[PDB]
Amino acid sequence: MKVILLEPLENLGDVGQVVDVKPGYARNYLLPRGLAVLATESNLKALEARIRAQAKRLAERKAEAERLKEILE
RNA sequence: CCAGCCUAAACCGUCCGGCUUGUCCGGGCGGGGUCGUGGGGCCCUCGGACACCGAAUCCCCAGCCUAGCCGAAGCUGUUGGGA
Ligand SMILES: [Mg+2]
Ligand SMILES: [Mg+2]
Ligand SMILES: [Mg+2]
Ligand SMILES: [Mg+2]
Ligand SMILES: [Mg+2]
Ligand SMILES: [Mg+2]
Ligand SMILES: [Mg+2]
Ligand SMILES: [Mg+2]
Ligand SMILES: [Mg+2]
Ligand SMILES: [Mg+2]
Repeated sequence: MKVILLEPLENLGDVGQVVDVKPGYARNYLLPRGLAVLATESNLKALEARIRAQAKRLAERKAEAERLKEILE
């Protein structure tokens, strides 16, 4: 099973990552310990918006301090 | 004997709660949609309301069921316990 994991995990990967486990690992450890969540299409999508909306949250807090470079220099 | 229909999904509005507040995610209601000459969603351009079609639902009636009622035309002998 593939999960997205909410915490950097040794052999696995870092947070936010989507990785393939053996279900046993997922259903009996990852999932239970809340260290990861099911790669549901219902959640790969809930990652589209976590992804884009902290990317444009700085794909604009840079487009903003760019004027402080237009006239404060 | 005769007859065909409703939906799920995209898509839109909504209300609720979950939260890492996100143009999201999930659940509920509504709309939308229902097909194989493929169909629907969405986006463009066009004539449709007064078009007509129409129930398997509902309303009234007829008819029927559960009691009934009307209904024609004969009398005398005669054997016989009795016609
Ligand atoms: Mg196995
Ligand atoms: Mg969705
Ligand atoms: Mg979506
Ligand atoms: Mg419906
Ligand atoms: Mg949807
Ligand atoms: Mg919606
Ligand atoms: Mg309102
Ligand atoms: Mg409908
Ligand atoms: Mg009108
Ligand atoms: Mg009719």
